[PDB]
Amino acid sequence: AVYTLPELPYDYSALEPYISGEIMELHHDKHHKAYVDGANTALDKLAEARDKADFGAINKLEKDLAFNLAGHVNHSVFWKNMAPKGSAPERPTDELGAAIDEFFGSFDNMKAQFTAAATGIQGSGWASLVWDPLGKRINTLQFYDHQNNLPAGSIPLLQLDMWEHAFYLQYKNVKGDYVKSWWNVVNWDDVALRFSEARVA
Amino acid sequence: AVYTLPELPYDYSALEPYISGEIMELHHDKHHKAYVDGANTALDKLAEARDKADFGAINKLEKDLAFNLAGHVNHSVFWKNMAPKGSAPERPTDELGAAIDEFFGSFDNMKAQFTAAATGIQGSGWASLVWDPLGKRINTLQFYDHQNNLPAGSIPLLQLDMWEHAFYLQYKNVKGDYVKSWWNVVNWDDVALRFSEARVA
Amino acid sequence: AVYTLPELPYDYSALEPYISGEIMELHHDKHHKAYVDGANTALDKLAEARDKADFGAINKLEKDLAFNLAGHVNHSVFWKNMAPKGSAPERPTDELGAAIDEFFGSFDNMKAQFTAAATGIQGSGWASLVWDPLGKRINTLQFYDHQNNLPAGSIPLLQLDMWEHAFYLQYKNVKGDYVKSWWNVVNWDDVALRFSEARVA
Amino acid sequence: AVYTLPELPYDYSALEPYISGEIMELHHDKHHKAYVDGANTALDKLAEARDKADFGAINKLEKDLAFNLAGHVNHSVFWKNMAPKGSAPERPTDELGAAIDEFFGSFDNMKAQFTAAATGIQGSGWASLVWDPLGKRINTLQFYDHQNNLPAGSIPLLQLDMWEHAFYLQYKNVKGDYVKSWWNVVNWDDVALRFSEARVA
Ligand SMILES: [Fe+3]
Ligand SMILES: [Fe+3]
Ligand SMILES: [Fe+3]
Ligand SMILES: [Fe+3]
Repeated sequence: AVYTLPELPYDYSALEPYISGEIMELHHDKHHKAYVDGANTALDKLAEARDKADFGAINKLEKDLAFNLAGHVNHSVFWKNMAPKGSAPERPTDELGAAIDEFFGSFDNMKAQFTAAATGIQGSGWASLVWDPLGKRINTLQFYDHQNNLPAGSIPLLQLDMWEHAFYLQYKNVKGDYVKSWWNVVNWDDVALRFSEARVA
Repeated sequence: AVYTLPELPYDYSALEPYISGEIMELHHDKHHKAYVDGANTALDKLAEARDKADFGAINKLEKDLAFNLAGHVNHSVFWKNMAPKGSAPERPTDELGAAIDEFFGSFDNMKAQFTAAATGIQGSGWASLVWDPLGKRINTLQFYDHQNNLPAGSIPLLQLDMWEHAFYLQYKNVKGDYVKSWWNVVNWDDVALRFSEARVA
Repeated sequence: AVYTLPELPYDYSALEPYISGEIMELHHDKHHKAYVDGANTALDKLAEARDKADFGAINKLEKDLAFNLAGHVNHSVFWKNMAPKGSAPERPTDELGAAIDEFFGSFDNMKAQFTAAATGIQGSGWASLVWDPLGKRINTLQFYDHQNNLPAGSIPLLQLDMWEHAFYLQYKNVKGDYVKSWWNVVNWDDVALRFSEARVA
Repeated sequence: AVYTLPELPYDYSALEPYISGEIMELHHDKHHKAYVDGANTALDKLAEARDKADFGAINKLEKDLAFNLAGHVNHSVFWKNMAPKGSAPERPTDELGAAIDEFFGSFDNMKAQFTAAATGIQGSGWASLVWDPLGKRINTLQFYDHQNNLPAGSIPLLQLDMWEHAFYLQYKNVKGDYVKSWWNVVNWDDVALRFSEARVA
């Protein structure tokens, strides 16, 4: 297949007590899998459309592709953006640390803005720290669903899933507690790597 | 400031009779300029939100940034994606040509899918040929407005503005004639350059 | 103020085993309450904008109003659309029954279309049976979030909340089981009343 | 057919010099017609879906229905909301006038809010004065495209088409001039009638 479901870089319960293993299992094995299957299906139907010269469902297929592929991209980044507490730095350092200071003033300012963007979403969405190639800077974006409210070319550095399935079983309606806990498992090494590769294509 | 209005790489009337100089002037001098100002303003507002430590308008600011920055990105690519009729090959060649045949079967198949995506938009939008870094392939996407219906990380290679201001004064409601005429001014050399740089990340 | 949180017309656990009392409490006391407060706040903000004669945040305020008021409307109908198992007929009768057969062919056909609309949503949303005043017919609509994908003037007759918070704690990712169980608690008497009042405008 | 294209209640050039007859002709004969045809088609495909028990394209069909029907509803109201200058009151009076004063403070405040909502739209959209049945009041809403950003049950009283095709040929990018001119042709008698019938189902 074109798209494949990546394995978690750690055990399902490795992020506890911050993120329950029950959520990690359903989230990865069920939800992420659906997006991979959906993205592959969209490509197959588009191929069939070209073959038969029948583009009647083009609007449906283009949304299916965007929604599912965006879901696949977002979650693939999401898994790697996390690591068990103690297995990675508690704060960004070196180049990444300096860059965050440059575009946000301080790490605390970045956290406050990222958190506000995460908890204020009206509907399903993502809080995202991205590299803007046309501006050469790091900005925060608030995705709607998976594929809305973002410029083309945006390179994801750090992302937080704010869809209810990502926190409801453990935190219920208190999304704030979820975000506070989540900061404890952010793998700053992964973010730093993405940054190094992002600012150069 | 952070974002600037790029100048056109050709005269305003260089794309005639395909696209009128009148549209080119309004589109570039009025419309594109507004997105640059809007994107800069969004960043300024976000900075002020950080200083005052008040993110009450975070939802508005993130949408202002996404909408305006996406408008800026989309039009910047759009201008370079075109060139006077005989200034570039009417058909893709070399690496780009082979890539199109690989992912679409043929150039004609690609044109058919791109055209269908462009003319079927329900509202304002864009037809886009992008490089998918995850699947390592070229896909067509149908953007809604400027910032919706696309996966993060999508690298724009070729884009067509389907907002009414882009064709109404010349083609009125007949979107089909606009798209047909547009193919004549596509700068495949620019698209090839974007493909080369995107493929190496 | 202008909007108030309506009380449930039954006990929190009256819809068990179909919908857990735990979900009913969180859904009504926490989620619905937030939309009431948000809708009232949006109106207050708009009034202040009028006094100060500054509409700089008009885009944010109009979305806050639409999102929150739609959330309030949708849930208000939702609560009344349900009732304890044997408190109402398991199948529509009289005028409503005839109307369903007229616009859908049969009750089963209506259920099939409504269910497909409910389970196929890409993101948060609602499956809705509405009265179309213009066409004078009953149609099914698929709302995105609370306020998108619907014509103005649509009168809600029967609605099903497909946001993850509505079923996740009990049914997890299996949307299908949630919808199947929900049909057992539909209050057709409430739906019939809404139809009668909507048809006479 | 279920939906039909209503005729204009006046000549195509009756609204000049405020709105050109050239725009009125394309807008009504071409654009509005497309929405009626689209709405009818959506219903036919939904009927076919139920017959064959094939709801694979349900997401596409529900959006096609919402987009086209909303477009039909919005324009049907739009045509009647206008009348040649001098043929109707320059201001709202009696019940409507008092209601506007009640929910906006004054006619001037309502105009300022409505205008701000009209010119600030990010993408295609509508500025709308609606009757809120769950609140018993008149509010202003900002529709995105035709079917987004509005609560179910909203009854349109006065609407302004802010899609570029509605003003571009005459006003180009200056949407402000279009809105200023438009106020001269508002048929307050039509709005008053809709209000009388709206506040009572
Ligand atoms: Fe998720
Ligand atoms: Fe444009
Ligand atoms: Fe809900
Ligand atoms: Fe229109």
